[PDB]
Amino acid sequence: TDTTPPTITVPSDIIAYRGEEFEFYFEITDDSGQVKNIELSTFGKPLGLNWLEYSEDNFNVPGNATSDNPLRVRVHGTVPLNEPIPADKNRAQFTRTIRAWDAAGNVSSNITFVIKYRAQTDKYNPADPTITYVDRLSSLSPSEKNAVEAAVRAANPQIPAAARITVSANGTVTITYPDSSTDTITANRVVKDLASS
Amino acid sequence: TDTTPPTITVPSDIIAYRGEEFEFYFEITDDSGQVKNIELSTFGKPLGLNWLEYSEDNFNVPGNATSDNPLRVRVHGTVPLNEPIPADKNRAQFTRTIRAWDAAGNVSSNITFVIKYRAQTDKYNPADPTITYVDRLSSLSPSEKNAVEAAVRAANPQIPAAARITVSANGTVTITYPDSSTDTITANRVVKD
Ligand SMILES: CC(=O)N[C@@H]1[C@@H](O[C@@H]2O[C@H](CO)[C@H](O)[C@H](O[C@]3(C(=O)O)C[C@H](O)[C@@H](NC(C)=O)[C@H]([C@H](O)[C@H](O)CO)O3)[C@H]2O)[C@@H](O)[C@@H](CO)O[C@@H]1O
Ligand SMILES: [Ca+2]
Ligand SMILES: [Ca+2]
Ligand SMILES: [Ca+2]
Ligand SMILES: [Ca+2]
Ligand SMILES: [Ca+2]
Ligand SMILES: [Ca+2]
Ligand SMILES: [Ca+2]
Repeated sequence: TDTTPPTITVPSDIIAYRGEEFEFYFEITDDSGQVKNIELSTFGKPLGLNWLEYSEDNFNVPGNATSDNPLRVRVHGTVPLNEPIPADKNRAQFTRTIRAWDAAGNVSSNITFVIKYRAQTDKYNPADPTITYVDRLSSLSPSEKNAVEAAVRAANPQIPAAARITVSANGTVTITYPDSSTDTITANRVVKDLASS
Repeated sequence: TDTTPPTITVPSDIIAYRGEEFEFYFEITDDSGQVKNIELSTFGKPLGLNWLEYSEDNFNVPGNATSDNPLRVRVHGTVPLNEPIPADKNRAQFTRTIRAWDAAGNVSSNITFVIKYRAQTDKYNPADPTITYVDRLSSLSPSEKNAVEAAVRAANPQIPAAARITVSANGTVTITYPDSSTDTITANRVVKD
């Protein structure tokens, strides 16, 4: 008889950014070559993460889980935009457990995986814009602020379109990402006096 | 022998907006059918409007100023972006005079014309944007503010590109024109839950 449960390989460094779709894979094998299903939990208790999803495609099919061709389970979702990040941002993670059944009733013992989530500015590092030349450094005109915003946007296509770029009276740039985290560009790297140049 | 000066028609409503080029026409007629030249002044004194210019095309040509085809003098210019606007609008204007003469040298009296000038928001009146649906009416997200600005811009190609559109936490829209005058679009014309 089959008395050996499936073996699960977990990803070692799962990093998610708030408001951005992410994915990772579990790889599962069984000596029988067949895995019936899995369970994601909090050490046997409810998962408690409704934004976490996975496909049951190819579950409980003969030969779906061999050493040569493991069952690859795609887990995906989006950490909510406003998921709380405490003062110590290392605390921004969820430790959860996974186990799997074979077709003979053997279930593996829960093993852990960790979903770390971070603010969007942790992912994005804005390049300085081409300098906008202005008439008064202490008081930008509406067209100068438009130009600055355009310049910052142009120098940073990798930044999400849903991020909002604002410009202060002295040309200080604020980039506010969809999750409301921010990056700043100081005025001296954004604007210069036109006449002096 | 011609002893009668030309007659001049001026526009009744010359309204210029700060920083934006305006144009208008004088129409001049003489009984001879010919007008030689004109003069713009401040009741005979220097005009004092260096940003105003007019064309001298077809001056002093026979037949350039008949009853049926008057001399049409194109005037244009741009009132300074930072021209101070008096609290009383009846003083937000330049009162000036034009005279003209024919080939015999008959000169008209000084005829008054008035260039009124106004802030850019007196011209612009923002159209309604497509409504943007938001999560919290009292606290818009960055993405929702982007959506709002984009909608206001898309609905208003006639507003200067140089105008800056800002969005507050509650979806109130401020449009700041190049001359720093403003319009406001109330939140309830902008966002919905
Ligand atoms: C509630 C309880 O006592 N559960 C224990 C459980 O303890 C968990 O053990 C994990 C390591 O195996 C972590 O130490 C868990 O702490 C964390 C995590 O999930 O990594 C710390 C994070 O900072 C925190 N995240 C936030 C945003 O605060 C999370 C969070 O509180 C929960 O994961 C959300 O539900 O927790 C720690 O809670 C473990 O020891 C098992 C062993 O059987 O026993 C109980 O279930
Ligand atoms: Ca087995
Ligand atoms: Ca950053
Ligand atoms: Ca005459
Ligand atoms: Ca003619
Ligand atoms: Ca207006
Ligand atoms: Ca008006
Ligand atoms: Ca903008």
